[PDB]
Amino acid sequence: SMSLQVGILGNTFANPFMNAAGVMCSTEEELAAMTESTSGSLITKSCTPALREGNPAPRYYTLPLGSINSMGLPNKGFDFYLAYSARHHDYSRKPLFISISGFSAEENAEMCKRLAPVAAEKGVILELNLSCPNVKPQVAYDFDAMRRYLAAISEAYPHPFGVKMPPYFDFAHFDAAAEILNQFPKVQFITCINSIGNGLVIDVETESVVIKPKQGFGGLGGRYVFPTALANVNAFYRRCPGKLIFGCGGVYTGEDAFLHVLAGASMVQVGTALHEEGAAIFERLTAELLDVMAKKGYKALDEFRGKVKAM
Amino acid sequence: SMSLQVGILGNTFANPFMNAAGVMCSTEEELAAMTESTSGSLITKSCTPALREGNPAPRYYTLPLGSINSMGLPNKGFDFYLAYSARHHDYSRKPLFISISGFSAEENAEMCKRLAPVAAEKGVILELNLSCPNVQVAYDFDAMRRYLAAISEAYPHPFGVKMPPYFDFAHFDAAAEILNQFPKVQFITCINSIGNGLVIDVETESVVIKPKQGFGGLGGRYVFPTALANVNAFYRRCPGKLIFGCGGVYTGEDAFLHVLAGASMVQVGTALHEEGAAIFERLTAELLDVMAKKGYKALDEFRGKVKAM
Ligand SMILES: Cc1cc2nc3c(=O)[nH]c(=O)nc-3n(C[C@H](O)[C@H](O)[C@H](O)COP(=O)(O)O)c2cc1C
Ligand SMILES: Cc1cc2nc3c(=O)[nH]c(=O)nc-3n(C[C@H](O)[C@H](O)[C@H](O)COP(=O)(O)O)c2cc1C
Ligand SMILES: O=C(O)c1cc(=O)[nH]c(=O)[nH]1
Ligand SMILES: O=C(O)c1cc(=O)[nH]c(=O)[nH]1
Repeated sequence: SMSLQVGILGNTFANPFMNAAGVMCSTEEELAAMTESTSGSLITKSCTPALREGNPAPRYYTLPLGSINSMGLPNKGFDFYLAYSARHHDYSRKPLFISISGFSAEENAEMCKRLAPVAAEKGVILELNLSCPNVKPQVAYDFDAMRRYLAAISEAYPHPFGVKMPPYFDFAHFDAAAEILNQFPKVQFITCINSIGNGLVIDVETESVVIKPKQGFGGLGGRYVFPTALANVNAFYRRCPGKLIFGCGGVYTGEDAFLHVLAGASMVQVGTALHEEGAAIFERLTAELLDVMAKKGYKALDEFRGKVKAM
Repeated sequence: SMSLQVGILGNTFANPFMNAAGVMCSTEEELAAMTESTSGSLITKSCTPALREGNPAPRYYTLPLGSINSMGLPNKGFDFYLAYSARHHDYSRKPLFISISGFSAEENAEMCKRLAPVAAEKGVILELNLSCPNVQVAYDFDAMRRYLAAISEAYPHPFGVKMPPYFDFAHFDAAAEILNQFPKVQFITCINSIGNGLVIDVETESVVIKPKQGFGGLGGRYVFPTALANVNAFYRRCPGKLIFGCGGVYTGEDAFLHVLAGASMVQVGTALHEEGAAIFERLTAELLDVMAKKGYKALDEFRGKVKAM
């Protein structure tokens, strides 16, 4: 009688889980692995108009409670991911998201013009990255830029799309960002959050930073970011009730996923933990979330989505 | 041969450890325990012109990786901490910092005026809280410039600033550019809690603290990489000032990393709340241990010497 199904965006998802953009989604072999997994969906690596090798290595490092990265958007180029969406993805398995991360509003609109007919025919769904912190400061920490990008994309792209947001840390920013997003009818989902930007890890033995780019500063993922991610999910759930919220950050167990959904998440994305465990993690996360709901008597996610209680 | 001593602000500190403002420093008894502890120094609860009861409880919550709090600046009032600094603190034990967190520039100035006689006579050192997130001036640069100007005109002594965490180099540069205009700012404390996190309990399906719909500042293991980044960012950009590190310290190795990033003093919040003042005995031993394994004899030998990667 229990169900993890999600019915949103004109699609049915078997469960709310998917990878986070950037993790296990850059090559055809990785995307096929995601498609073969039990995840409810998948999303491509954020892509640019041209292929990128990304930053010098080491550019990822495992931390005691998570991860730090300055990948620098290594990706096979937009044409590769468009071809994947248009020709290779098995949509009978699960819906597909494509993440784009052009370096200007014009670069993104040019990609969207070419994505539009493929999205129309095949059903791939756009997620626009406004929060890459490792290349070009983050568009979503500049509200005038943010508004410019959304205007340019909406003019260039006929379909609804979503946005990948950086974490904010005060209600003035939650309100300011929500005010802009609610003014764009095509923004139909908000993904909270990208990594916490520009953390720093130093090794005791070497006395040296652990990644090479940008003097060691890089984005934090994993358990470090979970309370921030929940806060952002719930702040935008409250302020943007006309849009869906996707939760991303710190998900290692079905209990973590349960809390994202209680904060308001429709879909739940998995980044650092998926890098560590591989795509069988989705078998564990569905079983664990179903165990949480069984002990509480819940039969469907809408029985508790967004229903976090106050004291 | 080895020493944890830190010579700054014209004082010799026995070691770099101290409580973080707000932890174990609100009552006469807590201040005494901190003075009796082996800490190199101590700092008072951020105080306000009048007494404050603070937010409705529960307003602190222990987490497995740290803490979330929405205290609400509960404090005995500035007069109490000034009287403590004036008469009751044994300065022969260790130096004393006083934290002030007035709700405007004029409130902070008038407090500083009343504090300046006591600073001069007794040597208490001011830390100006620009980053309280539970009732942040340092997230608005125009306001932070105006606070520092008002303080510098009203206060004839050096002081320091407690900074919120920043998350990109544009904000690091802008904050440093402002701080570097004010020579009376002789130290910068990085960081205050990461603001407006949210924790929910699986069993109750409810937020775990009562104020502000459950949103509050994060401390402890969550914040350590952000704390190190902020310490090092301001160490690089403010070479003419001292950096105090605060954030995620549970062990001597944690303190060692803060010093490599640039910290002169190392403040302890969440771990001290959990462990009590005996933590400073463990922390000095552990840091001396790391130094001994590496042949270091003084903190000046590796403060800020993090290598590239
Ligand atoms: C190695 C790595 C690469 C990433 N690449 C992207 C990316 O291309 N686009 C994006 O929107 N986020 C990217 N992210 C951020 C993740 O999507 C996610 O927002 C963040 O890691 C928090 O989730 P987590 O705690 O499960 O790791 C990347 C994260 C990592 C660790
Ligand atoms: C219960 C509690 C009360 C605090 N009160 C203050 C305060 O009054 N003034 C201040 O500048 N910081 C205050 N802080 C922030 C701490 O000084 C410190 O910046 C933060 O907890 C991060 O350090 P940690 O990871 O070791 O806890 C408080 C933190 C906690 C947990
Ligand atoms: O490619 C990357 O460096 C990257 C992009 C992004 O959006 N987020 C992240 O953490 N890393
Ligand atoms: O009193 C508080 O709520 C408080 C103040 C402050 O500056 N930082 C913090 O975490 N809590």
